[PDB]
Amino acid sequence: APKAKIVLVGSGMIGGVMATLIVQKNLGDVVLFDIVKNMPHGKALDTSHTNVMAYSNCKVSGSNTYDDLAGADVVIVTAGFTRDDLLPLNNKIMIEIGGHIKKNCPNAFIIVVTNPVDVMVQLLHQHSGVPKNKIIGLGGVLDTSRLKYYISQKLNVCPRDVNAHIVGAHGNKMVLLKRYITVGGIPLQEFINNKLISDAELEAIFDRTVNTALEIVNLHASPYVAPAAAIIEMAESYLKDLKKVLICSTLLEGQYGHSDIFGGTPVVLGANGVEQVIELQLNSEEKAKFDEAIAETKRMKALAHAH
Amino acid sequence: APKAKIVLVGSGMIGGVMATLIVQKNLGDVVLFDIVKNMPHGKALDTSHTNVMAYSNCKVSGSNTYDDLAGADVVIVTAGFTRDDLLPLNNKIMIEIGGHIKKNCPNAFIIVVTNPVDVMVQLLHQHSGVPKNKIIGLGGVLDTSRLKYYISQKLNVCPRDVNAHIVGAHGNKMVLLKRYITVGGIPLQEFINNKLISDAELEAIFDRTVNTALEIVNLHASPYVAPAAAIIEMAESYLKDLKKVLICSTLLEGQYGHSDIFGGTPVVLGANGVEQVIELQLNSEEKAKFDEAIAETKRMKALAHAH
Amino acid sequence: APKAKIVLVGSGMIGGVMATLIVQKNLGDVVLFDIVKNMPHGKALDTSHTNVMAYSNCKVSGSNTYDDLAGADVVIVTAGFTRDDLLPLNNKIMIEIGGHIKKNCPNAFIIVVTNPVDVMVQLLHQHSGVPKNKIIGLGGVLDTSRLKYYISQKLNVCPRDVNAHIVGAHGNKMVLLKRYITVGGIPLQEFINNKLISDAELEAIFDRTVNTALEIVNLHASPYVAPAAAIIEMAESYLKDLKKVLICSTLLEGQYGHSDIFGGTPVVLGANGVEQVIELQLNSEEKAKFDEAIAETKRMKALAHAH
Amino acid sequence: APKAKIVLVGSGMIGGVMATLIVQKNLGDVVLFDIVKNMPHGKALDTSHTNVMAYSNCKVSGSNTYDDLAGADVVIVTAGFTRDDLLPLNNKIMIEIGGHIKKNCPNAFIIVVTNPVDVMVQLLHQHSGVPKNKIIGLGGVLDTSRLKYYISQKLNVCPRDVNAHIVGAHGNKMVLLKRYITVGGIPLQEFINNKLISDAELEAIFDRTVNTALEIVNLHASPYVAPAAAIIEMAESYLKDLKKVLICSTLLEGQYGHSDIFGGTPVVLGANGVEQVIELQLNSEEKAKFDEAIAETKRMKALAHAH
Ligand SMILES: COC(O)C1CC(Cl)CCC1NC(O)C(O)O
Ligand SMILES: COC(O)C1CC(Cl)CCC1NC(O)C(O)O
Ligand SMILES: COC(O)C1CC(Cl)CCC1NC(O)C(O)O
Ligand SMILES: COC(O)C1CC(Cl)CCC1NC(O)C(O)O
Repeated sequence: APKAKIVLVGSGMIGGVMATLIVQKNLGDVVLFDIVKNMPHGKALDTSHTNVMAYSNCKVSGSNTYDDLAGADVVIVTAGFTRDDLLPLNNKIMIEIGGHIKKNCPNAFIIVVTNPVDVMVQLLHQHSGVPKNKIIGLGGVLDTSRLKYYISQKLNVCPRDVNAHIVGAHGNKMVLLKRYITVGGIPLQEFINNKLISDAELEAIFDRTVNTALEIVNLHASPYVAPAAAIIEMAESYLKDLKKVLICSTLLEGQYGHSDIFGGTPVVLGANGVEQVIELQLNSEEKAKFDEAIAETKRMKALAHAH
Repeated sequence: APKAKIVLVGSGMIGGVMATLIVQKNLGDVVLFDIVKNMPHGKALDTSHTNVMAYSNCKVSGSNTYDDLAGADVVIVTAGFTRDDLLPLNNKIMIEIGGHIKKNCPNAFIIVVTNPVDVMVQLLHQHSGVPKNKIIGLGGVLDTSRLKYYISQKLNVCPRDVNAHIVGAHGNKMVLLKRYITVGGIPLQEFINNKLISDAELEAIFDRTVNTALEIVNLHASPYVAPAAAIIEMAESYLKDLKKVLICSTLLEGQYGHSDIFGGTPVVLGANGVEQVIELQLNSEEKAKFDEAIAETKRMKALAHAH
Repeated sequence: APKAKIVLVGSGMIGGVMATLIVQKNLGDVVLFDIVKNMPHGKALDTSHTNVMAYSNCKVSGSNTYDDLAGADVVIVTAGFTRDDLLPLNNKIMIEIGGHIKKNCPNAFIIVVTNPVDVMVQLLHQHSGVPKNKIIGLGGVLDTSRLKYYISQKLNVCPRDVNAHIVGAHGNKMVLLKRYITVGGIPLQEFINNKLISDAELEAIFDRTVNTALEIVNLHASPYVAPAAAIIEMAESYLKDLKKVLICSTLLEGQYGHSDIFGGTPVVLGANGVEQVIELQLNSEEKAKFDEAIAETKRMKALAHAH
Repeated sequence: APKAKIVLVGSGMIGGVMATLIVQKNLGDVVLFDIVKNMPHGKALDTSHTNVMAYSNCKVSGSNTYDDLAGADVVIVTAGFTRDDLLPLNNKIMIEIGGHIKKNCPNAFIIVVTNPVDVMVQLLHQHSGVPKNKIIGLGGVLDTSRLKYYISQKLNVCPRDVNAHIVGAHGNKMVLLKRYITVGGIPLQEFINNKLISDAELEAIFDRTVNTALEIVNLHASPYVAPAAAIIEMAESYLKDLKKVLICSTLLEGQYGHSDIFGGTPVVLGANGVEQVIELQLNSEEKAKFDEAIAETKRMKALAHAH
């Protein structure tokens, strides 16, 4: 059938929530791929029964065979070891997966999750051969969900009604752009002026946003639900030609003064993949922060090449 | 049952789409009220069958009896004649409906649609006795849907990703605030700077927005689908405690320099009705336009009182 | 874009609700076609604004040009005059539309609504040249929505949890199969045995079901909301490859003893159109009723050919 | 706010999917309760960010404090050790939780998951003091999702279009009622007669259904996604007054010849909790199987009382 085929390369915790959400949303058939024997088949079987509760009709299958990438419309990569020593190990995984994408599904739209995402997405771009508009990395949708959510709780408004931009890279050098925050489309500064939220409060929210993964890990949990939902928002925009503006890691070709590297910026996602790369008109102080993010991606990319 | 009861006072074209959408969304039981015999019962019966297709369970009943307002959680008023000569006639309808609200459902949340809305909502406020946080008028959600949509089509982005503010009043004096337009939370001016949309294009879109009802009437149609969807977005925010920021007509108590009048401004809608009135920090030129909108509402309110 | 294109041939009341529902469900781009000037453009414009409220991205355009059928994935025909004298007039409309389908969109999936549907669907099948699996008529989903709904109200259960079969033809000779009614998958007879609903009650519900269109017309309304929702359930099953079992008019090739005629029977609708025709194992008494339905379709088909 | 408060007593794998699904569906505020320190707060924080992606507004909080049951509208119990030796241990947990329900939320609707469910639900009923219509156990929705799904895959129909009844108890003595299976509301026997599925195939599907939890465990996974979706279907029916017919464990008062015990049977779930208990008109052979299921529940209930 013309139902979409979505292959999850990596069947860990994020993969499991993704399969669940795909079925809830009836988005397409799902392959849970992993090199681990049996497990993806088990998760696939459990998930498949939810078609009944959800009134959906998506096949959910497990796989240890890379050739099941054939016919994929979307491929979502979470596979990888989870420190700089892991970089060359995860490069080798991106190499392996990229060769299989080129062979089996060169026209697939690819979303990379493996950290550090801004590095790993470019490695997979290089090894898979796919066009620049057909591969992105997770970052900004996830990072801004935290910022938007925390502000919405202070202001007692619907979370989605807060909008915000975090750019450059996923990770500790993410650039939180105070000037680009709105509430119901209104500049956040109006709310600061009105003493509904203070500058000091926002500073604390910014730090919390940057450190959220660490906060969750120290609570004896770890982030997989919100990462999964962010990825599925991205995949859905592609599959349904929604043309949502979503911040993702993408190949820069001069934007922000940078080329020959991936970084986080708003893009438009629809049926042609990355339909538009939107370059924020950053001031010099914001650009300097963007530059630090890119420098760190470059540092790690260099370590990834050889053991 | 604790299912919400939603009474549509007026069972014309907007009422018919509202009942349809309530069932699609399983939002509550529906009464289609009208003074017209038989017709509301017919529309109610037709609509009721869609529970099957929608997997919903909402009762849909017709009514010619005002006492069926008893137990209403939400009351949506579209009743009215459709020029200044109609003002005193529609005031008498608001009086009649207000007396029935006070008697039967004083705790209901009230949405007024009857034009001119900014006048009629205040008349109903006065005659119904309901608290200021429990009655609003349709305006800005509908008017901004046009502006957002037209810009989204030029920019090839998801319509909801354009945000915009139109304030003061529904109608020909609506205030379109160019400074408060964003695309993916980014100021529209960045897109103008980048020559993705021009100032001249936006001027044409502004005029189209103001004249949209007329454009549709001259096409041998008339607006009822988008008005209905806007109203249901508002009602839904209340019923589900979404706390969405939505522009509606509400009692001003000093905002923008105005008191003892209703006008269009962003508000937050949740379980307590109007939870917050948001006052945009308008500059003097924008305030002058706001003042013209209010002056027109006042002119018409004065004509409404006596035949 | 690979977004589906859905052309509504006929932009009357059913067409207007269909366009609304397509946007709510983000199912595809919509053309409201009619021979009436201006009106489809007006309805299209009104409807298009609801993309904002619905978080959808479907184009909604009006058209007086048949060549806009090009590229259609789904075509829904409601055009027609609304008595036997109309039969040859509506045949000529089916001829005209069929020629345009063959030319512009021979691979489209076609849903016919024009009454009498079981006749008009076959005429369009003949004139369009499309495969037997790619054209169906509205009937059973709509007629059974009434029966299911009325029983659900008596039994105080979710409407969708009542299932029921009405076959043969849409219209006054529809065959209501008492033996094929279930409630939560349980035979209705168990509920009769338990005195939760009586045989006399069901007889009254059967008559009400057959006469529902007339009941609504006499209430100074007419059925368009539930017909629209039924059609969109069918179209959605096709577009999303849901493989729902839905009763529709389809070409019979021996089922029930009948060939070379369309009639109402459960079918499975997915990406290949009619994937399966399900033949109920009717007893002789039920078959006799089926035969009467077919005889009436044949009588009218013969009158349709010439003025 | 009148937003529902849903307390998940137990924040393990099923609890985590439940919180995710509640947010996706905007069903209410969520407390993830556990005796484990920190972890529920971590899962709560991760999940809370999905309000943004989902356009929802549900609070998600963690808790180690039983008094946070106050104000709960729905309480879902998954807490428990996971063999007969565990029975007295899990009884003590039900005792503890029941005392806290009686004190803090005596009017809450309670769903029990802890295995063996048909025993543990009755123990919690006894210790909590809640009315018989306000507490149910998970079983039949989950078990029948497997049966429905497996048949739908053989017949190439939408999974939800297969209906089926499994009664008596959750667990290895579940009663699979071949006579009560339908496909699009049609008796499955018609499909057997037509050689679309054989008796031997159905026997294999029956065994697979009974052993599904074991099949998933042996695949180096374990069932939590489909159990969570089943529970949320039940909770949703209550919260939204859907009046769905759903098979759950409930207090029997003579049905099937049994009293003073809980067992699996179709019930109707709406705003008043268990609105109707539906007693299938089982034949003597089916009743004998039902009796074996009840006997096993009784055996285990007796072991639960003392260490
Ligand atoms: C740690 O290894 C993985 O998790 C993994 C997962 C996938 Cl989905 C593919 C390949 C993977 N690994 C390798 O190819 C490898 O070189 O170890
Ligand atoms: C033109 O009259 C109406 O449409 C109408 C509608 C409702 Cl729903 C109530 C009262 C109404 N009218 C009056 O009370 C009236 O004074 O005419
Ligand atoms: C009564 O005429 C119609 O409503 C109509 C509608 C469409 Cl959509 C096509 C053709 C139509 N008519 C004709 O072709 C005609 O022969 O009159
Ligand atoms: C194994 O213990 C649990 O998992 C547990 C969970 C909850 Cl949510 C409450 C009480 C619990 N336990 C006890 O009260 C206990 O007696 O151990």
